Amino acid sequence: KVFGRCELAAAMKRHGLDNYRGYSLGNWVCAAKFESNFNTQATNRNTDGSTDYGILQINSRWWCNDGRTPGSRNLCNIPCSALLSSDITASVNCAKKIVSDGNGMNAWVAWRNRCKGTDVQAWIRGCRL
Ligand SMILES: [Au+3]
Ligand SMILES: [Au+]
Ligand SMILES: [Cl-]
Ligand SMILES: [Cl-]
Repeated sequence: KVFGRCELAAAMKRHGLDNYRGYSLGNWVCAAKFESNFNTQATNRNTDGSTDYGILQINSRWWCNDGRTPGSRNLCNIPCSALLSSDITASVNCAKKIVSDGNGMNAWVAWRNRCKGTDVQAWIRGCRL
């Protein structure tokens, strides 16, 4: 599924991502935009053989099991495939663990490089909420 901006914002809010660990909803929408362009089915292989999955490009090295990332963990306790669902519940639950791990949203390199410090409220500008 390819979400629209406000549609994604609303879903993230429903699953309690709004101001989770102090990160406003716009930060999460901005990260989703540059991580996956709002496409739940997005996958990308990393140089190290891990793969990133879904709307927030969660990495098989640490957070999900895809069965082809030797030495990797599965800290969200889920198959990576679940992170590609039209329903974002699994990706949000896992994102909550990731942003809590110590470095906040810097865990998402595209958030650091393209969202941190910017006017992220623009991402939720106009959304009925
Ligand atoms: Au923080
Ligand atoms: Au949802
Ligand atoms: Cl939920
Ligand atoms: Cl959803």
